[PDB]
Amino acid sequence: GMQDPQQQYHRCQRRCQIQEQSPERQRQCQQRCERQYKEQQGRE
Repeated sequence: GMQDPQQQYHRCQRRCQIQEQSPERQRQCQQRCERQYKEQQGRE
């Protein structure tokens, strides 16, 4: 249900690499992973 953190990290990047074709998408995925990553684990 909760799923492990390492799965979450791959999720933000997966979308990021697939849509990396467009520059704007890179910004949205980087922002999504940046915020999502912190939510996954604020520490480090």
